Amino acid sequence: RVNRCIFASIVSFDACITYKSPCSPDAYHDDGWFICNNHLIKRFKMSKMVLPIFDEDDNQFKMTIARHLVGNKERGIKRILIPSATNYQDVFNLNSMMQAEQLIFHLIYNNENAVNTICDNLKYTEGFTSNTQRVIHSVYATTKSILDTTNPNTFCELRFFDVTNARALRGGAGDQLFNNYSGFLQNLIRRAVAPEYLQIDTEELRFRNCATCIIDETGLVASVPDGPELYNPIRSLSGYEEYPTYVPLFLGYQIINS
Amino acid sequence: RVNRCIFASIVSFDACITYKSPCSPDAYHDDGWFICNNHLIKRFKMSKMVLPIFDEDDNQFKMTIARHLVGNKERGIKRILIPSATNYQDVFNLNSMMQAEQLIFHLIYNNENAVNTICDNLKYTEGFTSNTQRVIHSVYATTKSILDTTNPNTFCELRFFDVTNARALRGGAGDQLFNNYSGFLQNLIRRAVAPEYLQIDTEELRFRNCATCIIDETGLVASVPDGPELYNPIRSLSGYEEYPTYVPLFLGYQIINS
Amino acid sequence: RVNRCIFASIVSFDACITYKSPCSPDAYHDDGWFICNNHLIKRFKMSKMVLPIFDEDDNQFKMTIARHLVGNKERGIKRILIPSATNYQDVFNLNSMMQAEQLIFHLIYNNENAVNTICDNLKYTEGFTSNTQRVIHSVYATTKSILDTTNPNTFCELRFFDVTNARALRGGAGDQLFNNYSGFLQNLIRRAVAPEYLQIDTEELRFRNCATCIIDETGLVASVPDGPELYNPIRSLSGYEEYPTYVPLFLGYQIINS
Amino acid sequence: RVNRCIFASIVSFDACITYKSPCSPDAYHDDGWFICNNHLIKRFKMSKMVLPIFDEDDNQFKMTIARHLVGNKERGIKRILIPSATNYQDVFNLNSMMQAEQLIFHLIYNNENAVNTICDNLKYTEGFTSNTQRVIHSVYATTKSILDTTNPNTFCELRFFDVTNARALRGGAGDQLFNNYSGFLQNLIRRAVAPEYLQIDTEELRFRNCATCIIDETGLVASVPDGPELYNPIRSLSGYEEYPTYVPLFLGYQIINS
Amino acid sequence: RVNRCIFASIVSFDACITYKSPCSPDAYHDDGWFICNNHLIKRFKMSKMVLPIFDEDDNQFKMTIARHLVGNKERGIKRILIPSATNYQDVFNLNSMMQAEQLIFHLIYNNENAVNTICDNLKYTEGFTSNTQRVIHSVYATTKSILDTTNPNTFCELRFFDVTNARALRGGAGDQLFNNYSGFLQNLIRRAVAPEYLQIDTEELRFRNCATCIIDETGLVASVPDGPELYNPIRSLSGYEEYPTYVPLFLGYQIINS
Repeated sequence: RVNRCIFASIVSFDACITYKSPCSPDAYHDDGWFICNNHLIKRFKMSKMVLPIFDEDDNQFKMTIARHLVGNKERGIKRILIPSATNYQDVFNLNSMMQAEQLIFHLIYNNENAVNTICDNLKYTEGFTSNTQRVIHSVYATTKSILDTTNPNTFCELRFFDVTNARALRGGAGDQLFNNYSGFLQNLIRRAVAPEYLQIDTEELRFRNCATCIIDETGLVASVPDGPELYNPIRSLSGYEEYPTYVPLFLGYQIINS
Repeated sequence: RVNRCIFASIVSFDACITYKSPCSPDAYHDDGWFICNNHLIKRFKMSKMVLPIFDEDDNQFKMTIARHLVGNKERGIKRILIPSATNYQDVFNLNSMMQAEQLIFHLIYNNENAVNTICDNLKYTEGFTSNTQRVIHSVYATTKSILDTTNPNTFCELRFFDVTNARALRGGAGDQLFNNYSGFLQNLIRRAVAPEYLQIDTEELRFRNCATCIIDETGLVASVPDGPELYNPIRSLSGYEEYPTYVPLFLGYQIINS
Repeated sequence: RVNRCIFASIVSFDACITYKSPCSPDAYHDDGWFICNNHLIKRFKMSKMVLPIFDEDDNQFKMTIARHLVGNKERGIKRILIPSATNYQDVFNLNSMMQAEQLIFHLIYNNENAVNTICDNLKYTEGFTSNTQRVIHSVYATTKSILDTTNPNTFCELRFFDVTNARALRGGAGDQLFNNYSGFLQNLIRRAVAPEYLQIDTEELRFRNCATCIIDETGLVASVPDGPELYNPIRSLSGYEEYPTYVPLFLGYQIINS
Repeated sequence: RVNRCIFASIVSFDACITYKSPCSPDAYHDDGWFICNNHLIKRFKMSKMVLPIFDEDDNQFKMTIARHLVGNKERGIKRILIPSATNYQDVFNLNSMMQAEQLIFHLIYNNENAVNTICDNLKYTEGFTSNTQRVIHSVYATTKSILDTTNPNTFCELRFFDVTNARALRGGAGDQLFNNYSGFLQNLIRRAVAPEYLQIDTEELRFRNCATCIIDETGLVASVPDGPELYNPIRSLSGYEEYPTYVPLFLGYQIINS
Repeated sequence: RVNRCIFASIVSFDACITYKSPCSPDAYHDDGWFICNNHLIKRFKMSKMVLPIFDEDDNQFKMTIARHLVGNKERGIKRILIPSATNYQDVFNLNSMMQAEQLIFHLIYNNENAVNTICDNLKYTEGFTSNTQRVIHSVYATTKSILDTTNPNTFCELRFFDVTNARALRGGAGDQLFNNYSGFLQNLIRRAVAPEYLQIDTEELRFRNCATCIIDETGLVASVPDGPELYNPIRSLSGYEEYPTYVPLFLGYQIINS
């Protein structure tokens, strides 16, 4: 009944130009993703999927996994999925966006300087105190409400992104750089990439033979390790089921108790 | 329709003992106070009042002020209204409370050690994973939702608690120690004590001749400066209106623009 | 059933021009004030209030207190409430009034010379002996009846207006100059300003933190001590009671026995 | 029938967000102004007026003059009307605008670097070749069509902005800095400010006693010379005509032949 | 319903020649001007206008301003608007007028000698006592009725005509010579020229950049200071409002209270 997408609070507060709310109905669902599928697709090269685990509990245990939207022709920065705070200005092309969305992106990426600049140059516009202050108050408040509930400050599950001493707390440089992203970014990454190795109680399940995406200082980038880029039809004998060839986001390791 | 009191999320998660929701209907109102009047009275020696300002705008400008619940007989720590983080263990008598309320109080007062202790000794109880984890998750989540929206990190009004260079940003030790309280504590204090000097645009209004409460390292304490304690009937020629003799919370200075 | 206001006996004894009796119904009540609220407001910057004392007797003990009708913009002589006998000609603008009211004011202020002048120049008018003598007889008689019952000659309670040796009979210059006013003036002042310190039996109650009005040689003037003038809306979140911001008359000290 | 406003070709080429065409019907008229009144008001503090000249020819000779939209309270950069190329980033707040409008403004101000940046970072967006290239082609083509017809390269009237050797070609620093603006800026300025001294054939007409606006390195700014700012009601005995108190744009000198 | 123009009482009391009443209907209105617009135009080079003030009160505050009827070709005495008592014989060409109008002009200009001459040489005519005495009585009585209600003897607003110590009572020679005109002349001048600087309460409004007319010993003359004479079409792209180029009477300074 209430939208839970951080990009759902997008309004063009220019007082004469309109905006849109193209979020899919899945935004209202408390699936864990604080972003609707439509914005998850149009901004990141990412789509949502559910993943079933028919473990010994015989329960309908469902986790969340992601989907590439990048094929093979595009190389380099075009293959990125979630950029880090260092190099997202160029990839996101912030100037194309509306100020509500630049503010949301900077809050996601913790750019206090950018927020300060947008705030102290936005006051120069006319009609600011009439409704611009109230609307920016509303958008900033709801964005912080979405952001703080995902804050990585441990609550009151153990995830790793590299295979280094799997039966331990040791992690690679990917894990330590991933800890540097904000709460919303960390939550989105955690819900997006599923671990190719899962530890339930004391047993192990391997969903993917070998990792699909990679984590670098540039961020979550869909650059397949040690090989040519995986085929992706992108898209939008008949008796056998289709078995769609969509490439998922498989990376890391997980320790699960109880 | 939705409760906005931090003490409204009080549940006795002992699985057999009950709890209460004695919040007054004013909790649902978005008055600014993130606490219902009933808990504001039963925990702090504080009650709510509205205050009108018939300024040049001729608008129905209403601010929030507070009320003592302490008379004259009680002295010392009994006269405190909002203790600081240093000395609230003794005044609040935390052990009398339920664990939901100790957790709420420690979150209000930023006692990470106390939260860690309650979390790692609460897991020892039986039936924890069944519903205790879920209920503590709910209470902690709603408490952090209430707390973060009041966080003193400036948004995207200038309040002082001492008379030192009124036409400047200079403030006394009271202001600098008041900055040390958490977001909820700062918001409650700001909504509670009204400034005896108000600056609207470029003119000044003095509501109270001289300050009633005081701010010390012990906290907000209703110790009247340089004199015997103010009379307070506590309580719960007929033609003339009653003019109730309730003693309010008047302290500080305010700068208001537009 | 009988009016007890000194200004209720106002008649324009010009034999062709009319008069008014705008006294509120509280004039008939034997509240102690020998003046109706309407004249108390239109002549002095004063309004009536009752004040409750929920002392150890648990009785409905009500005293009388007053209210300013002056804001902040008016300064100097405009801020006076009850002028002394020295400087009331200018503030009251006696010439604007009718002769009944000048006579009443001079009787209140013990101006025997002014009464002599008005009496020996009023006889010059025509039709004097017909009814003017009888009507001036009636008004003077009722005015003296009101005045003598308030005469400060001790009857057959100890009030002070300065804080000098509170546990003694010592008083400041304000008390000794206040003794110089006539009986009606002293009674009106005593019923108007309530003591910020009250002594009941052997215990003390402080209603006001610090004094609001002041007593000078000019009289009772609403000049707040050592600070800018108190805000007063003058006039003539909704769930919480209004708590009107009317500024009262608090000054002095009282000793009460039994 | 065809729009002649440079700001009329404003389209939000984000492929899902809309735009507006709020130009007044005067845009279609070939009045000389290459901007509609609505954009002339919303972007510059400028409004349009016609000015009659009942000279010896007895013809209905009409010229174009402008109107301030700034009062007295706003000072400094807020008083500017047409900024120069040096300091228009801050006053116009380019980031608030859509890319069509930033491109139009940079083309008006001859910011080749800004155009290069917007062009080589706009290609990064998706769906660019589909319609974004065509729409940016259309907008850039029509903007250059509007700009080139106003190019200050003399065609195949003599205007000055300072009083220095009026009967000569000598001009102040204002004229030489005004020559530095682009064709559209020069045309807008020339149509906006009317010369307080006009020379028709061999005779002189003085419309304004003394100049209203000023020309500085900052640009056309409505800072009245040597005095407090002129009163301007802004806005949006009855028998006499209103004589509106709108403040016009009067500055300079003109030499007119035939 | 009753004419309030001093020139409306013009009758040719030659008993056989007629007269005219060409006053416009605005004469009946109590606008403050004691002269109809038709005579204000035909005698002085002056026309009426109203001027709006959209101050903070948001009220429809209208003052009175005047209009030149002189262009640029006429120089010297032809440019005068209201001559002083020293040099009005030549400019007004009194001999052209009828005796009613010479008498009115001398009464306006306080020429007791001229009135004495016209009275003691008018009695020489035949038929004087029949109706000439009665008609001259009527005209002189109504002229004095118009004149005395404008007498500069302060009633039971502070106007200056020079900029010398604006925040004070200091005034130039123009003010002291303007005090020398009669009541009707002073009232006409005050209603005619509007102050280029107005002080309302404690704030300042500048309607005109710099003064249009001037005050000299010769009188109110429309000689623009330090420059060539202002263009005036005299008289009696279509989408934009006309903005008439009529030159007003702006001079002086005003202090207004309440």
